[PDB]
Amino acid sequence: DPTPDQMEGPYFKPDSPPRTSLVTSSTPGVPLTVSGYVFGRACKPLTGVLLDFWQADTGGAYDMTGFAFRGHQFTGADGSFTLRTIVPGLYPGRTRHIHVKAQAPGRPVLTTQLYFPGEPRNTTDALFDPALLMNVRSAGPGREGTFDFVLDVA
Ligand SMILES: [Cl-]
Ligand SMILES: [Fe+3]
Repeated sequence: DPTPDQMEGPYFKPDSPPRTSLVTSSTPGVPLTVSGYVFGRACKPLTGVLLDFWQADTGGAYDMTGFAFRGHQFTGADGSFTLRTIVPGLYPGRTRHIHVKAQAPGRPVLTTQLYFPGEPRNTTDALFDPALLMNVRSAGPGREGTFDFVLDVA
């Protein structure tokens, strides 16, 4: 079933730098890598799909002046994507989430959000959707997330 679309929210910024790492070795926060595939119709892993991510910092704050915690990549030849970041903090009124825009070559933009398992605000945030839940395990110093996007596209 194709990845549901959700609100952009207040804090998107166009023209994000191309980067698969949103942090450095001095960024505050609990380490988090989100990786997975983008599939199209009929389980075809999709190549060259744009993935533009953005999230709050460890304290729950979005960077409107710069491009902190903003960065986009393109899925590899085998369909995989990889995002190195830290766990975002709770912005007031929202459950923990990371935003993403996904765009297959020449198709319209999918704007959506990824959620974390076992967040208490999942009971109360109306935007929370199980289809958008990442799988998260505790690898090493920080946490590893996985999610597959499914795009209605051949
Ligand atoms: Cl949950
Ligand atoms: Fe947000």
